[PDB]
This record gives sequence, structure tokens and C-alpha cells, in this order.
Amino acid sequence: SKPQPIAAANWKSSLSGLIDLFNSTSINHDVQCVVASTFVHLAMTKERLSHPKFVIAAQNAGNTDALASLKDFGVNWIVLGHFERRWYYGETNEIVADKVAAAVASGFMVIACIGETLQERESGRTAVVVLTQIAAIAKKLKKADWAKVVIAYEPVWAIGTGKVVTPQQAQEAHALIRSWVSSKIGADVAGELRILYGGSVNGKNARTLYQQRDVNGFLAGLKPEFVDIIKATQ
Repeated sequence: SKPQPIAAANWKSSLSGLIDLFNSTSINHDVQCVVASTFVHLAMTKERLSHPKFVIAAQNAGNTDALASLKDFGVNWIVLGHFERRWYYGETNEIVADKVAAAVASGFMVIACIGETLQERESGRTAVVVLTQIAAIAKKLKKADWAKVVIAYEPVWAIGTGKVVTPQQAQEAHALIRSWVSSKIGADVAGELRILYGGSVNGKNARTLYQQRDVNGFLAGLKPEFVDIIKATQ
């Protein structure tokens, strides 16, 4: 928890009132807040959201013209590799790596998601899946490019499964990720990198989760409690 933390929120499907709430939220400490949405709702979010610590993110780019369109529309952040895209639409490690590389090359700050399934965890293959995913990403980048990159660990194994995650487990995953980047990219890059927890999280357990080293913030859902999640990054 040393570099500047990030609190990001993903609005998947009213937004009006939530933007008001955030606009009137006071934030004493340094933290980069992010609001990701789908294309349909980028517009309302750009029109309405105005909080100094907040930027807008996109969720998906089909092609490179979409990246340029977004860039033109004044959107500089994007979220990629999120589970629904890997597991629902079969975006391979390589497809994601390319999107990330494309995004970075086009001037984006990228939040790149990784995470293993329940089968994968239960079979003991957390580290190989997670590290295989991030290795794919890295393969398409240079050391300099890591300045524009954020990692979000999604505990996919705790989605639709009734399972819950302990902070020890979240820490372990983040730690492992950090270790890889340190040893394969550089300790300096690893020190600056932000790895966010993208599992379900409320105000209460978010503070305790942020207390772990190696957790640098959250990828969460856009909801009223996001306010508490932001607060939890002191």
C-alpha cells in the first residue's frame, strides 16, 4: 500500500443520483477514483461527473478506431480483461494482451484484470493461471509501458459460487502477482504498480483489506457503498 491508490467502479447496468452522491463526496487523501461504464452511458457520465479526484473509464474496445473515438471523446482510462469478457466471450490471454498494448500505445491508462476460476483454484492452479495471464500481457509491452498500467485481481472463483474471500487470500494473490512483476519486469516497476482487489467488498471489510500490503485499491461496482470503499483507501 505505498503508491497512490486507485478506487475504481464499474457500472454494468440510476446513474444520475449516484453521480450526484459522488460529486458531493469529500475526499481528504490522495487517491485516483475511476468510473468505468459501457458506451451507452459514457456521455451522461462525462456531462455530469465533476470531482477533482475522479476520471472516467471505458470498458471494452472492439478495434483501434474505438480507442481513437474514446480518446477524442476525452476518455483516457479503460478497463480490460474483466471476467465477463474472458469467461463469457472467450477473450484469450493473447487477445487481452493485445488490447492492453493497443490501449497503452493509443495513450490510455489501462486497468487490466486477471483471475482464476473455482475449478482452477480447487485444482491448485491459481498461480499458473494468474501468472500465465499476466505473462501474456507483459509479452506485448515494454518496461516503460508499465507506468500506464494497473492490475486488478478478480477472484473469479468467488463469483456465482457462494464462496467468500478472506483478506489473507486476497493478499496472497496480490503478493504473488507483485513477486512476478518484481522478478520479471523489475523491483522498481513492482514498487510503483497498483494491484487492486476486484472481488466483492463492502465498506467494513474494505478497510481491513486495504490494510494488507500489496493491495493498492479496488475494482468494485458502482453503488452507494463505493463511497465507503474510497474512504477505505487511507
